Amino acid sequence: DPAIYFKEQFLDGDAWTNRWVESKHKSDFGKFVLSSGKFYGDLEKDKGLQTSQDARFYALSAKFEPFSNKGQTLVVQFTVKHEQNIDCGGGYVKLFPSGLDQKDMHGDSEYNIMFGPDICGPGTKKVHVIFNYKGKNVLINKDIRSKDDEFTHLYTLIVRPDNTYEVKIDNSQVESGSLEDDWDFLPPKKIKDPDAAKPEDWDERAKIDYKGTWIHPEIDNPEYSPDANIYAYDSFAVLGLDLWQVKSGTIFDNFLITNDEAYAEEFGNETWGVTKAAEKQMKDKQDEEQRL
Ligand SMILES: [Ca+2]
Repeated sequence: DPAIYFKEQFLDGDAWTNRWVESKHKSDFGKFVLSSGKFYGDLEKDKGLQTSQDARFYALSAKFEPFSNKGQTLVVQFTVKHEQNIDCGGGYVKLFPSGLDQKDMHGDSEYNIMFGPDICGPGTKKVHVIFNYKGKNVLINKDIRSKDDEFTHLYTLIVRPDNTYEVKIDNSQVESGSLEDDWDFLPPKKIKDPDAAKPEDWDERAKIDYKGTWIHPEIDNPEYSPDANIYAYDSFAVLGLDLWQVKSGTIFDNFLITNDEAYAEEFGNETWGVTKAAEKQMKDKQDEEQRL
């Protein structure tokens, strides 16, 4: 059976304000509002948290039973919908450890993992996969492209006990690999020898012998060691929405934190998969109704 650590779909009207907590680190944070937007799959179902104010920082968070991903898979899933035609704005989530003051959440609050799309002009159009490791928030070496249109898109991060990850957009893989490879967590395995130097007596000839070419010998880095527990965090307790938007209107929906890939895939088919086709159809009616 799959452990559902967190599931949020905003289905019981206003009762979401009991689960979600507004930060007070700043006086002028933006308002989140329950909304399904101007076009949708289903009026009631596709209701989520919409950013309501232009040029504002955002800070809302939801807590759940503290758990650890030690020895098991972690899956973070949600849908983002940039209904506004977004110029610049984050669409990512943050997973925090235990002992976060929800009422004090800001950009510098120490998180475990940040995952999701970030857009700022044509220049920045990427999915962030950031792990907190030994005091450093390390960004993925892989350039993953985020979605920029007005429709709902599903973002999924899978993290496994064997230090492997996967990123899915719309239930299809876009990036894959191992944590050690696609981030710079560890020091390089093979440094150059700090005890060696040329040979001004080195002979670069093969005249008609003593040969080779001077390649500075590499040794094992004494301060390198494998870390099998990179994937592992001692506690996740809070999912935070900590963002900056210029043009507001982004709807977040269908959050899932789980330990099961199959369930996350199935839940995605059951949520984004149900939305996308009725959503596209409604926009097409509004757009042809705008022209003709
Ligand atoms: Ca919903």
